Amino acid sequence: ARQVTIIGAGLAGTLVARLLARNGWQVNLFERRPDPRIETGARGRSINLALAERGAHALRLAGLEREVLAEAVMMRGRMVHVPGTPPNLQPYGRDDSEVIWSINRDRLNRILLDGAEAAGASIHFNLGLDSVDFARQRLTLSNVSGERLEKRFHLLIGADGCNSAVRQAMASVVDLGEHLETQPHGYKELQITPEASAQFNLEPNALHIWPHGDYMCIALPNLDRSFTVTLFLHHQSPAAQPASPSFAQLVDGHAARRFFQRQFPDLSPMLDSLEQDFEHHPTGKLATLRLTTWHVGGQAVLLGDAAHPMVPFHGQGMNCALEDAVALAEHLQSAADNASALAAFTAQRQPDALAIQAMALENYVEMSSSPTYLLERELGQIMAQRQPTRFIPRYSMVTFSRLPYAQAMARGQIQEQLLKFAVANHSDLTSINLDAVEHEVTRCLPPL
Ligand SMILES: Cc1cc2nc3c(=O)[nH]c(=O)nc-3n(C[C@H](O)[C@H](O)[C@H](O)COP(=O)(O)OP(=O)(O)OC[C@H]3O[C@@H](n4cnc5c(N)ncnc54)[C@H](O)[C@@H]3O)c2cc1C
Ligand SMILES: Cc1cc2oc(=O)n(CCC(=O)O)c2cc1Cl
Ligand SMILES: [Cl-]
Repeated sequence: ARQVTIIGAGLAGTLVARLLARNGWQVNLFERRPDPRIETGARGRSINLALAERGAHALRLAGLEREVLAEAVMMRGRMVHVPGTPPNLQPYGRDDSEVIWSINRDRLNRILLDGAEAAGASIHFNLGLDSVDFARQRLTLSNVSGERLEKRFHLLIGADGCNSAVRQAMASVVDLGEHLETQPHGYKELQITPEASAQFNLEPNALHIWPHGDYMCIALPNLDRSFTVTLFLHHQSPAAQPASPSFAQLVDGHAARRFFQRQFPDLSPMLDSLEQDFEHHPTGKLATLRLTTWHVGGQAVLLGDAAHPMVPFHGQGMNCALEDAVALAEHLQSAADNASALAAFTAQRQPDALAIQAMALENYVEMSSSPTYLLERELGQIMAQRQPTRFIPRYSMVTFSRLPYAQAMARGQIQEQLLKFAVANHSDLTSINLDAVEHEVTRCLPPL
């Protein structure tokens, strides 16, 4: 049996552990944190994520989708909250088969850990990777106290997240060609209780947005009707706009309350613990990191956030990481050798990771925001009705299909240009030649 060591019992690492172990690989998975399945007297994490077709299909192949979906809340569409305007649901898809799912992060991780162990993987917690000696095929791990443990390895999978220690170790033997693009927004997680969401009639089966241009809030529902709210706001005010809101200006919880009361007046009343959440929850960092190299020969490979940190504005990081896990297990299982598998995995996935990194950055303006937009949207709707196998909105290709991300981006660009051009020099739809637009659709977009 082929042997593998995986660092990081997160989402990608645990899924690839199950896929490899059920294929008979001898799998050892090392995780820095304690086992979340061991109940303690500490409060659980209320962090949630959007699960879409890419992630769901990966779980489906693993035999875990039904268990995960049992505690997921359907989000049928986007509920936009702008003061004055009553909220009205904007469906994401054609019917309830085209929805996204809000799931608790910790619950997803527990289901994945049980799945990896059921398939035969051995999981070792409270062990953080510190260093790798590639030439001697050994690695060093340690607990929080620095007590060290050395292990021999044969194949190393870095599934250890955006600040990957495997990635840092690879940088000692290969030039990874790393390009970091910092994101100016930080984020803060806040809570809406079940009592508060019910009192204010907040729709449970939707993804909620409070757009505000350079900043915004989103809220994803939980099974118990609580919601996890995330504020996206610049860490610092840029030199050009010193008066612009930023985390730097919010010196404490009371300042955060005044800011919410002024900028998000319909949201502030639902945030009962705003002051405490603001002071006790750390402000998170966002970034895009692009690597030219994801592997060291046949010895080590990165996947998920370890390989391609992205901004979260499309809710695709976990979805992409699970898709990566399926691809890596498929390549490893059937390749001539590990070196061939890692090179083929990297060549296949890199263009797709670049595409979702670009589309995630673009989705910020789509969420945080015109008569031109409405006309383009209406025209796009007619084209989708006339040609459902050719004109598929980019959001649907990314979220409800398994089309390679690079193809979703390429077709999305064709559609965006087609609409932009067709609406240019037009006041309304009545002056637009729909057949000429449809001719462009049949000419430029092959049926899927
Ligand atoms: C604000 C925000 C919202 C998001 N919302 C969504 C969403 O709605 N939908 C979506 O698809 N994605 C979302 N994402 C992205 C998603 O959280 C990540 O893309 C995803 O968790 C990556 O999975 P992963 O397994 O690669 O890494 P992780 O899930 O981060 O797992 C890495 C694991 O490695 C462990 N580890 C780290 N360092 C070491 C070490 N040295 N040794 C051993 N173990 C180590 C960690 O403890 C962890 O268990 C969001 C991200 C952010 C920041
Ligand atoms: C954390 C997060 C998760 C998400 O899941 C998604 O599908 N989106 C896009 C929603 C839309 O454009 O309406 C999304 C955005 C964020 Cl910031
Ligand atoms: Cl994301």
